[PDB]
Amino acid sequence: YMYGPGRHHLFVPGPVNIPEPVIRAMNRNNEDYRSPAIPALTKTLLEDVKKIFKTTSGTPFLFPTTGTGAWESALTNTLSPGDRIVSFLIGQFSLLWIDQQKRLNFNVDVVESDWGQGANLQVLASKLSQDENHTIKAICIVHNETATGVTNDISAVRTLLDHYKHPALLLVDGVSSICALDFRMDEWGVDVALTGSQKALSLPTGLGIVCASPKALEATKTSKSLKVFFDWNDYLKFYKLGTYWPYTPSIQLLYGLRAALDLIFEEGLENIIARHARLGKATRLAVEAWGLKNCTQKEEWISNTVTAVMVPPHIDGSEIVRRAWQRYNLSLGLGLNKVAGKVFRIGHLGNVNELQLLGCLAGVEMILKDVGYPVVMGSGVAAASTYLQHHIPLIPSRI
Amino acid sequence: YMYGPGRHHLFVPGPVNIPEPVIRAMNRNNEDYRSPAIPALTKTLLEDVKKIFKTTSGTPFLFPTTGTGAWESALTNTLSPGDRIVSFLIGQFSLLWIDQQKRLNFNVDVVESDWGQGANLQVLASKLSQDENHTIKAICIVHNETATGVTNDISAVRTLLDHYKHPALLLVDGVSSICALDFRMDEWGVDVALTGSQKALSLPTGLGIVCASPKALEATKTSKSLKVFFDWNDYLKFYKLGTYWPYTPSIQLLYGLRAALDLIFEEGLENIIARHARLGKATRLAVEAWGLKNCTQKEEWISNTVTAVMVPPHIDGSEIVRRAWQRYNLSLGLGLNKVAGKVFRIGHLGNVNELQLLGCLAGVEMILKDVGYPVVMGSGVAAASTYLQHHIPLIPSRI
Amino acid sequence: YMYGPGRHHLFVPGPVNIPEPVIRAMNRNNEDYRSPAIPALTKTLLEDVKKIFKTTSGTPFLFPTTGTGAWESALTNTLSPGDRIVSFLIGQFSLLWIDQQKRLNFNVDVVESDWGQGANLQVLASKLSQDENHTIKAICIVHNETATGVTNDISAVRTLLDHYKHPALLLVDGVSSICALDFRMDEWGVDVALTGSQKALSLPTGLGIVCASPKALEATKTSKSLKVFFDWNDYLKFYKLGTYWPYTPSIQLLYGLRAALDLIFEEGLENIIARHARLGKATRLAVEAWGLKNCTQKEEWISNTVTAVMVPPHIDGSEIVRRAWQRYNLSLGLGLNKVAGKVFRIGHLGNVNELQLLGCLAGVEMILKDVGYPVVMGSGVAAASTYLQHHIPLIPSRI
Amino acid sequence: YMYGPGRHHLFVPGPVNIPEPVIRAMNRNNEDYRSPAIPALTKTLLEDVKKIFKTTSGTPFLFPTTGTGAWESALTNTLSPGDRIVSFLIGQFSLLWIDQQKRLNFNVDVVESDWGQGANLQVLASKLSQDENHTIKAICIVHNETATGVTNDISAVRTLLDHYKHPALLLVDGVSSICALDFRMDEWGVDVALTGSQKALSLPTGLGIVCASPKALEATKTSKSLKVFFDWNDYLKFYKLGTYWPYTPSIQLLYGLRAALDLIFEEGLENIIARHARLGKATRLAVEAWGLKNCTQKEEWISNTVTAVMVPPHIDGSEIVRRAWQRYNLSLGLGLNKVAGKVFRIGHLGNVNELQLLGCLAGVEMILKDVGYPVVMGSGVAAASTYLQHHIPLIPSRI
Ligand SMILES: Cc1ncc(COP(=O)(O)O)c(C=O)c1O
Ligand SMILES: Cc1ncc(COP(=O)(O)O)c(C=O)c1O
Ligand SMILES: Cc1ncc(COP(=O)(O)O)c(C=O)c1O
Ligand SMILES: Cc1ncc(COP(=O)(O)O)c(C=O)c1O
Repeated sequence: YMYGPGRHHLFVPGPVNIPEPVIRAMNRNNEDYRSPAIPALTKTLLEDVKKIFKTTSGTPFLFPTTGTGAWESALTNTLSPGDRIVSFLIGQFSLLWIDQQKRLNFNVDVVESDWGQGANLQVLASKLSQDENHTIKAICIVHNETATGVTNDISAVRTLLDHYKHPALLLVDGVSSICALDFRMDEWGVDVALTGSQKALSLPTGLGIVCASPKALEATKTSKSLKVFFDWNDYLKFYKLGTYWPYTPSIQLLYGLRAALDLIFEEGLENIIARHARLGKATRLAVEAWGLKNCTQKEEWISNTVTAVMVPPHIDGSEIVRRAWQRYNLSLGLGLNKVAGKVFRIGHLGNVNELQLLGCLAGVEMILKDVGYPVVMGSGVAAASTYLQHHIPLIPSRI
Repeated sequence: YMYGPGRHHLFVPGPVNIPEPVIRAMNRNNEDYRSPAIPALTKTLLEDVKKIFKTTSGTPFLFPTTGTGAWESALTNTLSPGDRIVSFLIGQFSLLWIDQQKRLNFNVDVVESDWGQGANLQVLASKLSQDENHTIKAICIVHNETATGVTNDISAVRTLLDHYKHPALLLVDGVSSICALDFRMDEWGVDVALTGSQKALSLPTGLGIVCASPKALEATKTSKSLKVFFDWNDYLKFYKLGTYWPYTPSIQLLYGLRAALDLIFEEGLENIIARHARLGKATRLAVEAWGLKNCTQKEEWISNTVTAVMVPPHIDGSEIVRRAWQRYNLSLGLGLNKVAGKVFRIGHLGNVNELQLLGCLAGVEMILKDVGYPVVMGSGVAAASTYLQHHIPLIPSRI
Repeated sequence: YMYGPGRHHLFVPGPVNIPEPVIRAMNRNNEDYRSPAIPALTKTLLEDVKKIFKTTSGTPFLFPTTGTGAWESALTNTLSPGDRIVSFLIGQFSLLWIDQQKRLNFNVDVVESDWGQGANLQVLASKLSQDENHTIKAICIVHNETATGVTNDISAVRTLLDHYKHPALLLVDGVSSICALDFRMDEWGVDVALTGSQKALSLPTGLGIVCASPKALEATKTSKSLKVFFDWNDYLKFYKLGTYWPYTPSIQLLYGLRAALDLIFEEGLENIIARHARLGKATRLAVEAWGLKNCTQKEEWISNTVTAVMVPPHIDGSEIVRRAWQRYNLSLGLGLNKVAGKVFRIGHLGNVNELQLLGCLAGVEMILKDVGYPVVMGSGVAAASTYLQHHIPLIPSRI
Repeated sequence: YMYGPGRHHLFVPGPVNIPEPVIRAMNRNNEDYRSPAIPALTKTLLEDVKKIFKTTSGTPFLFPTTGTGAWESALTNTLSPGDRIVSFLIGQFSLLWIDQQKRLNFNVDVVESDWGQGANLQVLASKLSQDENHTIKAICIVHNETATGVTNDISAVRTLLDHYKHPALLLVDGVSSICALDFRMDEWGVDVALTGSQKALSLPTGLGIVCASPKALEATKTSKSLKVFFDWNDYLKFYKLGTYWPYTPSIQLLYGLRAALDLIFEEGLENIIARHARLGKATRLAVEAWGLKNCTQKEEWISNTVTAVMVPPHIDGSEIVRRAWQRYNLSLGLGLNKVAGKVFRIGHLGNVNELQLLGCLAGVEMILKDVGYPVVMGSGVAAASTYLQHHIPLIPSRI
């Protein structure tokens, strides 16, 4: 281990902090997954998970995998090799999903934007209006691009598909959005939505949570992609049998998810969404007070789960990250690929409160001084805390 | 929860009991997987994992998946669709691997044996001697068939491949054997060996541990199967970069594996193998004293990780399992598919000692009476404990 | 630290096995004991603790101490130096309490019996009959002598006090009885009852739980023993203030006690008492099958929380304890003081089930063979199992 | 129980934050305290505890008690009723110790100062000069008064005792100093030093750690105070027997203390003292920037483990504590007794780092605005950060 004094400040956008009640719930020996207790628990998880996607008709699947594995399940259950997909390259994780799509032998129409911009829906509109024969089988879009702090407008994608009477499936990566930003599966007509357990759900890595619409389930009948581990049909077979698991799940993660959902419902999903909004706004006010720039190029794309901070050209963003780890016991997110060295990222998602964030922001001011950037000490902390003092609600449990 | 008094007796062959030191090691918040601590830890895990496979030249991969996902990785990295495989159907898990092989569009030559028998190597010999053009690309064989308690002789498979000068790859499922039975990857010339974390390693579910020979790595160059999540090449890319992880791992499971390996090395792999042998022998002596039958039909196939007990035709093995759970707080393994109702299974693998086993065996005697089978109370416990009293070693830490 | 394979079998009569939900509850950071949460939790603990003493009139105190500290609190709050007490020396822990009584300058009338016998009540009657001037201020009696497996009849003590119309206080050590044997504080007119957390409550050491009748509280007014840390009046002061704690408690033990009481009420106290009666009878049956002798000399004094086993002259009881630790990963109780080397102890209390005990008993058979006693293997297990197969109830949570 | 989002900010001066490796170490079932493992562990604890007291001659005792119980042990082992003691009343905890001294029938010479001042050493000198017949048997002095943030100079007390050639014993409460401020038991000639586990050691409540000089041990021979639970002689008896425990310890706290001492030695005691000096100075700088006043009246008495902050007349200090709990998920210390409503306390001790403190300080700024104090947001954070950016050392484990 590389011990440092006090509690480590985890401000990467995934993995995130795990609440103590959830750590306690996972503190347990293994159990027999074919015992009656594990199906009974699973049944309550499947029902409650629908609530965080805001679906009544969707079917969830709890894969023992990561977000990348959930991606793969969404594609191989609904599509066949050679099928045409439209996807939006706006940063590193949208890029990696497109890399996966190409490697699974789909025909990807790539719509590129500069990093810090959102998906180009004008190009989408143009592609849909020209696609009279309905060759585009799916739209694959990242809701929140974790590399750049850009949130896309999923409802506008649905507006366009309906406008053109176009039957393409809508597959949405909500890995860094679900349970932090608003997500409305049924209202937006999302056919496959996915998230990972180590993001806003505030768990260890290891669940890739997939939720499919009736339309996506219908599509599996014609899907000629190959799948076994990620095949929805095996799960559906075991759902009907009442045992739920075609192979072994993580007992610990199932009890942990139970506790995580209980905390989410106790705080209240809409209160969680408002909490992320306050923390994102607070962070963006601090970045402006420092004189630095948000990577996000227009206010319509702001992300309340991550802020990608751009640094002047003589400052190395990856040196900020290194100094945070070595001196301040603080984990910040690296700039990736195209924005390597030009940004660092402040994650603000999952189970984190305002004083935690303010401690991070104060550390960043010291790091900036350490690398020779002339910040006025306290100016960002003061901008965040002046805003937060107006809006922090009282904790209802304490009256 | 379905609470019962005292400690639950977990005697299914996976998941198994987790030692307390490993539970403690996993009792932790998330950490940044791109921090320097996680690569440094990973490097020591990859080195030590080679020791439990007994390989010096093999390359390990720590997938966040289950044993079924490790299966899929072994096939899709080394083979192409349409390739001819020989595999051995001797029970439920060998059957499920063949189901997977067929579903990934390989041409499977299935060699069937009755449940309770081992792989038919005479048929193998015949297929190899006829295969002058080397159309068989791989042999896929389960080392220990968890459904029936049958262990196959992997060295004999290698003897035959070399005898016929035959270049087929050797893929071995050691899910219920590695770190309990002897496994000699390099001496046996295994090209892909795999295990799961929830078996003898004594962890939660969630790691599918794959170890590949240089020959298997060479084969990825010609593999035209599709893979992304399970693609070895992405791991190898990140191994060379020194960060190791192409996507997020489970932080908790990495520290837990560190603690599990430390305990394995402290007890000593050969002492662990001898401990499983004592417990299996003890169990088989008890079954004979009860007047029941081992499913395993010949002594050459006995399994020191699981004993499948056959019950007379008027006794329902699944009623034994149910009664264990409802009255004795004891988890026993169900008969599966073909042996449903005709067997129940006593798992004896992972971190379990002799008094734990004897408590299970005494419970089974009471259950047998409960269902009207005329056991002589104490006869199986006495047969096991008479044998064990000769062979239990002193605990070295206590002198 | 001195690792052995598998789970350690803890069969000493204190500390006992901690249920896993209680381990989870205690898995937490410190909290501010002056914050509103700790008084609110404490109030519920005080109410529910009364139910395990079976009192409605009594006042409980949760001292951060051990059983010996609860002893000391019991004495110094109700008595003055020079006060005459009657106490019963029947074993090591009744002896230690008398040693403490003498060192606190009380005038102790010691009624002695051989180890393996109960309190001599005909001597008590004679003392009460002769004490016309009520110089006897208290009877101090151990309910269950953990060193010998002897349980005294507290109801019979009250009968004698009432028969002679004698006002003495009745102080009762129930450290190894309460929440395992029946205990009726009000029905028996017990004035001070005490237990410790690491016994049948199944917690860590660290709470000395004292419960006082209104008569005992009146006695504090005239008690001139010196006390501060153990003074009930400081607790009562803070009870009235609403904050409950005159100095810092263990946060972890308070939450642990909440969880332990919840498990007790879920199983049901009467069911817990029944479960201890099964375990005790099964152990005594095994001892009889082995041809060994119970230390306890009459049936009326049998203890359902501990069995002290007498060994023949060529056997050293300490060697049995040593062998259990070194070979079998089993903890058994030593013979103490007068019975050192002549006995060993099997503890059967707190959260333990029948298959755990049977594993212990099977292990003891092997140890007896090791040290040269001609036991018939299986004979004690068979006697215990025959009995238990008729009496173990179904687990109500599992239907 | 009263859940709030994110991690709770624990800034009371006891209980303090527990490091995660210590939480993990304590996450364990009970064990037999008479088994060979617990004496072997205890011996290492006794040796290493001496290093935190900076003694080679002293004998430590690990009582299962709180700080108040360590007080009581200190007094009753070295003094007799009627013995004259000199003690210094400067705050709530020095007052409680005097209250205990009087209730144990000692003749207490009370030297009083205003809250916010240190011990009046010129009065002590005058007392020592006048005590020709050495009737003063001991000086009892709190090293750090946790109620006011005042640290006394123990070296100056020893200087006066030696100047007047006076033999009195020197008993020192270091409950909120040891392992945070410097403490030199032998160099200062301290005869009894005591601390509690839930302070800078960063454990749960439940150990009262007492360390006695050879002179204090000689004093037990003539001490006629009554004691059993707290009697050092019973410990010394069991030290010589090799088993160390006269009654049952907390297993979890022993392993927890092992892990806590390991963390202390890894960071380095001198580095821990430096870290507390940084935290204290940063807090006092923030207080000065806010325009508030330190309760401590002279620089020589400043405390690096707690800062008591005085608020203006229109502000109720208790309202600040309440608001911190209800809105900000922050625990701060109440003003006690004489300074109730006039002060609040910021605890800065044990395992806490600079970004944790800065989060607290930023939160206090918001609370001051809430309750109507015209703070300049960022002003205290900026003062603390400017100072800390020059002094935080690099974490040696991370290079
Ligand atoms: C939006 C998004 N999708 C997918 C991924 C990949 O998820 P994982 O690392 O769990 O495979 C990430 C990275 O965490 C992400 O941020
Ligand atoms: C030999 C064998 N291989 C593979 C599997 C499948 O493993 P998992 O359930 O982790 O997917 C099992 C079942 O546990 C097994 O026993
Ligand atoms: C009946 C009885 N009373 C008192 C004690 C002393 O308890 P402790 O070891 O908690 O101080 C014991 C020992 O556990 C005991 O068995
Ligand atoms: C200096 C000092 N001494 C003694 C005590 C009493 O300690 P406890 O609450 O552990 O009994 C305290 C309070 O924590 C204290 O601060």
